[PDB]
Amino acid sequence: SISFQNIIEGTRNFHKDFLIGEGEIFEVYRVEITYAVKLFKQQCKKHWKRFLSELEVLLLFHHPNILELAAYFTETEKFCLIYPYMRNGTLFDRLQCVGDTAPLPWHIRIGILIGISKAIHYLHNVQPCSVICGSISSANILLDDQFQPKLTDFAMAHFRSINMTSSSSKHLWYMPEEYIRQGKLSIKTDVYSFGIVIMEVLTGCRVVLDDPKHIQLRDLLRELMEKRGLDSCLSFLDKKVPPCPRNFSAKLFCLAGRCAATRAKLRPSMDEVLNTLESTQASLYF
Amino acid sequence: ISFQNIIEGTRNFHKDFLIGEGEIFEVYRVEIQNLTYAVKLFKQEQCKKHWKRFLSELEVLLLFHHPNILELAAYFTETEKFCLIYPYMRNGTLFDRLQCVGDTAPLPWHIRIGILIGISKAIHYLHNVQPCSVICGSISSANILLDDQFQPKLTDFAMAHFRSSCTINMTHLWYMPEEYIRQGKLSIKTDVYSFGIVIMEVLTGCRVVLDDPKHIQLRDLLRELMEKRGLDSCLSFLDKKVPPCPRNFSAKLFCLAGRCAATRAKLRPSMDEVLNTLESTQASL
Ligand SMILES: [Hg+2]
Ligand SMILES: [Hg+2]
Ligand SMILES: [Hg+2]
Repeated sequence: SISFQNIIEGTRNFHKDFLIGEGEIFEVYRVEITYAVKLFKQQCKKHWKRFLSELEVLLLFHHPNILELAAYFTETEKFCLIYPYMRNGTLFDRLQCVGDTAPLPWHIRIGILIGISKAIHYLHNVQPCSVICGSISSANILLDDQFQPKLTDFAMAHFRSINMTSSSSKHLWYMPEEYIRQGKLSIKTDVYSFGIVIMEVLTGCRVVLDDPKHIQLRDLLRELMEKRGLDSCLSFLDKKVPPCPRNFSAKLFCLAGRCAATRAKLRPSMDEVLNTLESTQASLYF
Repeated sequence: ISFQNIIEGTRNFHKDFLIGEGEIFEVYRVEIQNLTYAVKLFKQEQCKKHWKRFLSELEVLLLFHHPNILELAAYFTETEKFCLIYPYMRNGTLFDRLQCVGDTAPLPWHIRIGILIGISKAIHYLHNVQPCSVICGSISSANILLDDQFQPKLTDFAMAHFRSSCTINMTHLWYMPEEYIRQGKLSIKTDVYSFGIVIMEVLTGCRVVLDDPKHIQLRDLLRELMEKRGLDSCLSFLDKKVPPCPRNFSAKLFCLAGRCAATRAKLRPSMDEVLNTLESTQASL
């Protein structure tokens, strides 16, 4: 519980110095009472629909693996959303090791890979009408001081039971083919985007590889186990951390490939993604 | 508040506590902590359509406040049951008051125009909110509640839309203009058309559809009176349940209700112009 005047001077009148980042339709600030506030960036036709979907899901749906909405402010012709600040920051920031931080151990990886997996199952089976997260990525997964994950960016979340202009630019590299070439946003578009972030925690590489040709990490691993070999995928395992059992590594490449499939019918559901993902956690420690 | 209070004060949502059943919700009466409230429950029972309307209620009630809009005091998401609770307005809905359902004292004119002004103030507020203009799309004499001091409160924003000149896939429409019915077009001027119906419904005290065998509508009847025999005949349909109002008063409201319910949307006046007319005609009373 806070007031607007606490934020007005707290964010130093939205000072450019007190900014954590500017995303698609927001520009996140840092506030202390510490919090992170998302200020509505003002074509309201589509930007406003997103701000709604964000506040819709957070108020109506709660889960320990979802960044909990603290409060909302609609005052002084300004809309904004306040959030509890995450100490570990973005997943993408920690497994890429920005700021020369410590790499993520394998047990935390499979830990926050299950945590996010548990939430996306919760959302796919909400009672009124199932909701599709849509914009899931290693950039929208935050980690607290205990390194436990939190979802973000429910702006392109849709309820289910179809327009490419409505897309999120940064989330392009996670979208399936039926979403791009056919516009069909399915229930299985989250398991697709989740199979890619499994690849990102197995191989500490970026979403799109920095090679001169600028090829996708999905397509690279898509061709290794398709032609060369399943163990050839293991050549790209993140070397910044000590090794892990070959059965733990194999089961995750086996799963990520089935999740990040072009054809939608052959793509699994989050429950069995979570079943195979918790059993893999035992293969690590044994 | 607490959802445990609601489930008790409604007796597991028993039939004896519902005040009315809307198309997509269920309204119940709940009294907790020496105060009474009106809970409105999602008609759980397709999925996608009814759910979107649910969000329309919650969005505009949390983002936009005005003295002439029924506040949302709490909302609950637990036990898969999604309900909205409202401060119970003890003077019922405008419709029930114009019809004197419980043999209530019929509304005097000064209250009748106070209500018209209050609702026009709220609709003006919504049409000019900063992020995107919101249009109500569900104005009715049954969606206008009256507090203890007979001050109008606007409800039922389930059909509301955010506009930057719009469209609605069409898949009991007595207040909607001919472009919404025939062409699906819905706009800011759609509210003023429905607001004109209310002015007609306030002046006459009649129902929107007259309870006769042929079921002729109100505006269609008043149209005939004003086109054929002019404004002098419209004044014969003033509400006889209350003493006569000044002719200058009643004459300006009929002309106003005529423009507000103009058949073609291009001509209908902006809600700002209406509030100006409603204020200057209260002085004439
Ligand atoms: Hg692979
Ligand atoms: Hg008339
Ligand atoms: Hg007149």
